[PDB]
Amino acid sequence: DAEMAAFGEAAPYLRKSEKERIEAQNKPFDAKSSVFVVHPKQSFVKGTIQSKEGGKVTVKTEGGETLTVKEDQVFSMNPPKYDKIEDMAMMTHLHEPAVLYNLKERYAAWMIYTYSGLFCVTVNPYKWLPVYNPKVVLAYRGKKRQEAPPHIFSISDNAYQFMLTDRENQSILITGESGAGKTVNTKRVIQYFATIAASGEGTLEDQIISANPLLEAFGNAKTVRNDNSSRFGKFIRIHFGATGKLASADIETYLLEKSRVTFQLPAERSYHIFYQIMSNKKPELIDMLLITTNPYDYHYVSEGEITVPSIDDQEELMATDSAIDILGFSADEKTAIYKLTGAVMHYGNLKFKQKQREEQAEPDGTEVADKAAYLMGLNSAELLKALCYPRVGVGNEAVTKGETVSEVHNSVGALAKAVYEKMFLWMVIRINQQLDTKQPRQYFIGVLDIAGFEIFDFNSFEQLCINFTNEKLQQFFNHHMFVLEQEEYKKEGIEWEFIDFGMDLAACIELIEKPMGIFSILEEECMFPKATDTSFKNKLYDEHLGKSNNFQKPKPAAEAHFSLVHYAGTVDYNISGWLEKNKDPLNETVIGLYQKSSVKTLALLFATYQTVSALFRENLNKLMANLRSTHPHFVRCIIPNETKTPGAMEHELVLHQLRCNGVLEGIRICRKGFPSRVLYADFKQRYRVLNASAMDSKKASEKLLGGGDVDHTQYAFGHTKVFFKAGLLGLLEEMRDDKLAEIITATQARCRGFLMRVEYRAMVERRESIFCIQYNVRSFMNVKHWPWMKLFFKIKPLLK
Repeated sequence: DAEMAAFGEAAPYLRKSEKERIEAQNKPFDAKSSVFVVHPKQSFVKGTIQSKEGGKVTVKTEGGETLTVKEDQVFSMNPPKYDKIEDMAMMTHLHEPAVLYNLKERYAAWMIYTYSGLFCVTVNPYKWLPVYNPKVVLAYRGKKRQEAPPHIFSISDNAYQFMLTDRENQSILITGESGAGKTVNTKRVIQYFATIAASGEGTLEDQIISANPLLEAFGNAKTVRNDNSSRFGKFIRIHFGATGKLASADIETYLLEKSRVTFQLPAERSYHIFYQIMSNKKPELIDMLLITTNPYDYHYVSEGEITVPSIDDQEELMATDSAIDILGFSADEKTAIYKLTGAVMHYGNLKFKQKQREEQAEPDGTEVADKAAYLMGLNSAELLKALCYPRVGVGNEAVTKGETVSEVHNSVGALAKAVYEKMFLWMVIRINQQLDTKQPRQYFIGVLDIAGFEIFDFNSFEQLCINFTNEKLQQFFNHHMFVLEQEEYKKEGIEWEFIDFGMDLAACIELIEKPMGIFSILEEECMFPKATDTSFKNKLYDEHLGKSNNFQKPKPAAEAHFSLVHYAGTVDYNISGWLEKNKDPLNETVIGLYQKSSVKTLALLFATYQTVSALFRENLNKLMANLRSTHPHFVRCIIPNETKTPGAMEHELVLHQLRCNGVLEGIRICRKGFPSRVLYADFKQRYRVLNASAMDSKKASEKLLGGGDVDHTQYAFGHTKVFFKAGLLGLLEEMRDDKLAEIITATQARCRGFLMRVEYRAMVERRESIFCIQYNVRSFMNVKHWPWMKLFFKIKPLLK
């Protein structure tokens, strides 16, 4: 309260009033009966234990329901002292339910930032908050996370701190599902850096920023979950200087959703750019590109939806536009970009027909080709030929091959995608180029934004790539934690031995990335001119099946070819298209043309003209390496309800995320050592009362534990604090709880007593003053009707 001022307005969303707290922590609690429990419809709901079936349990509910569930379908409930704990990992009850429940409660109270160990959980508000408030920014400036409530700037500032304090580089790993809202955070983190440490005495700080809105036009789109979903991953290196002021940046893109460019689900839409451009805010563009304003003229981009109410395509177009400029692009390039982005639309309009009596493809017109050709700095003909009569090079020569209608339509689409991609890559590079300064760099802070392990009934190639990324990231953490943990027990002097927590995952990783592992078998077969998905499949089995544990054959319940056992769970993978997808087949004749375009930029993009998965790995390595020479800082973004409602949460939906997040695994690892750790004074005060009759701030706590019918095992002391297992501290409190009933109940009484004791002193005083009043009135009632008295009355005045 006193403290909070800086935020003031934000306060309510960060922390609660000092009594709201007090009124919550200091309330009645019955441990032995209060509990969390399993629940067929709702995941876990709370209840009170009624009876005990010897290994069955009957419980009442909170809503009113009675269920008899197993002994382990029943989970304890934290004392009220842990209501809306900033750090769930401080709880003495490391369960599945208690975690769900803590998040949930502080959300219904509009607190989106709650920590779970090292993590910084974040829940989508689905509404506006004064949190990103320009006052807060300062507030969180120069503060350890113990000096302030759970928030992202905490993480983000500490990084900075730590950056200069330890002289080590840092990282922030943001991760969550499609609708969790990471970009938002990422961006928000970024601003943070720029603000709190700017040297733009236009400027980096803007380019840095301006970056986003370009990438977003090209790599973002309306997903059925988000309205501005990130369809790619990213890694920025903010290179801080020596002083501590901004010096450079560095972007890198991973796994772009090439498919949007050509397709789109029914409730979704393609990249924004397209819709931006056809919006008509810059009419020249429309004529320049040779298109219309009606998207239904471009199949590639109107398969799903065209307009989104929450987005103003017109405004963005400029945003985008302007960003390009700031970004230092040449008009020409800025022209290539546009012109190139329209060609692609046109391609999807390119039509063909079967040559008569032949199964060959022949152009169905030179209307569109003409445009595509011109826009790319190509020749209509040359183009349509190459497309139709792909001139290959089998043997030591160049053999002209004929294609089918179906083959063309598909190749076209392949270039459309190919071109878009590349371009996107280029833009990034060009950005990076501007973001390159000469000034010295001493450290950087990496901000990684990528997707998290998502499980679908249908898991294809793309899923593997992402999952693999995450399973790595996870191990990355598990280790950092192992390293970290072990320092405490070393600092304190506890005697705890334990194996790296990462190790548990090495099994899965090796199976994927190692030489005779999935990828390899995948990338080898890609070399066999006559291999099949089926072929590949068998190779996969013959070599891993029965011999590898994490390797399994799918359990029918679409289809599946192989399941893997990732940390988050079992993923059923479908291998169909892989071979292809992995080959990135492109009509080289055409590429030829590009290579000699009049449109330099286009020419450039394709000068570098090996498998797909071959890089992904290389890039993913270059990354995980950059991640190592870093002090990892973790941020887990969460999505409350599919339905988009603030203050709400579906259970199992959040539960999911938690497992795949790492949150539930961090709790696990926590609960294996000595979770809760009490600082000695903090230990005295709160528990003295337990055997108060049994000094030093340390030796005391020691001495104290002398009493109690408690496991003298479950704890462990050390130089600054005691270590305790689970549900212990919970046990403590309980005893404590009883001890206050004693203390209070007795203190109440006297009061009560005393209270009335003063009433008697008043009653008594009053004794006569009443009478006086009593009798006095009565007189009058009698008198007022008496002649003599009325007389006296009229007369009483004439007197003196």
